[PDB]
Amino acid sequence: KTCENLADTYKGPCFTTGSCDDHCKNKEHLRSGRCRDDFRCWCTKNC
Repeated sequence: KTCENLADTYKGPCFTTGSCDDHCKNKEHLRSGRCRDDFRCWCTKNC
């Protein structure tokens, strides 16, 4: 029951999920962040 959208202010590949995770929480103000195989960050959010 969670939604997951692209981190918009995240330009670049995910080299460390921790960084991406941090980004989705701080910058996107969401729940967490998970990196895709395509290296882009999809931020898991609550809905």
